[PDB]
Amino acid sequence: MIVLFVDFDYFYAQVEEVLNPSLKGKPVVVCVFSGRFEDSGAVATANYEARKFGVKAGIPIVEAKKILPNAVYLPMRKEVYQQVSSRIMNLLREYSEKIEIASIDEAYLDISDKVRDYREAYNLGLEIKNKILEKEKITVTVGISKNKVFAKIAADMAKPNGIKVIDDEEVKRLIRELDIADVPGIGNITAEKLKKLGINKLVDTLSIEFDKLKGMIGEAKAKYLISLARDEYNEPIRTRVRKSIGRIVTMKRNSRNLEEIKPYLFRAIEESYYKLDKRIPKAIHVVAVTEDLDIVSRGRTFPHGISKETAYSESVKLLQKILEEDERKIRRIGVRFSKFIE
DNA sequence: GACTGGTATTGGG
DNA sequence: CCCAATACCAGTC
Ligand SMILES: [Ca+2]
Ligand SMILES: [Ca+2]
Ligand code: NA
Repeated sequence: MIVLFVDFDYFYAQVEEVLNPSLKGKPVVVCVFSGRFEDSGAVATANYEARKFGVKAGIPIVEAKKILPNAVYLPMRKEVYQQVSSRIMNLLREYSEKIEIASIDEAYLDISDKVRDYREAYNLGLEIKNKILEKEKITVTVGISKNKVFAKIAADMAKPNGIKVIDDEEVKRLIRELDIADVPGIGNITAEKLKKLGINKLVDTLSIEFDKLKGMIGEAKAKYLISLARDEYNEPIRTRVRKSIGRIVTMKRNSRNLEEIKPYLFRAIEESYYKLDKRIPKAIHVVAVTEDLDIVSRGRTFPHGISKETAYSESVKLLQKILEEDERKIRRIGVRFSKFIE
């Protein structure tokens, strides 16, 4: 197999530079303004300038405006970003019908049948970079390998405005030498569990008892990591079928008052039914994020489809149940639907 | 902040 | 009860 992964460079900030040539040269910081007080929220994307002056994704807007107050700070236009994103995906379709969109700024292409080797893979990568820059004035980073995981790591190594091949020999090396924390799907918490079991590199998963690994990180991760380590991972490039669909929103003020919370819950439900489109769910869970950012949820599965009306009615009973059983103020509220009708 | 997927824990016909 | 249903834990972007 030959896989080509495309990752748009510092996407949201870059798109603002397109829509406003002026931002040329300026550090640019796109934020999620949560609306709870002035500058409440976090940084979504920071361009290269902002980064070298110590600004990065996921830090508070205020903590960022300390570290460098000089930068230009903008708000999300998810919809505008989505239009650009969607168009770029359509351009990628031109190069391969076997596409997997992983997020608003990332996609895999299976080009096993569109090229013969990595020399030609690299060349097509350049065509893609040219074509996207030409149509959308957005640079991307392209990673190329024998599977999805190593294609993604290639791009991580080559960011920004890059292109990289990890060949069969570099795969073997990385299996032994790549910090396992840098493998997609492995976060700080898993890395720390892995490290205490003596597992710092992919290859290490081959010298521990499976049951111990599975017992510590669950079966899916253990198998995932082992199949990579044996150089046998080969999941097809295919857009994944969602098992749940939902929405969760931050409230402007923390609360336990149903009549304050409902508007948010009901909007979240309505937008969830727009996303559901034609799928009818049989399960609903109401999810509350408390004022200390703990996550509580209550749910119910029905023996039949749930209409939006039923969702409204049932959501309220589930929110009441949460309010009965946890005394904290609620900060975010939302819902998750699942168990769709075949 | 806003999502979803996986799974240890749990309770009801 | 013990397995489908929970209500968490976790990673990503
Ligand atoms: Ca990305
Ligand atoms: Ca990116
Ligand atoms: Na990681």
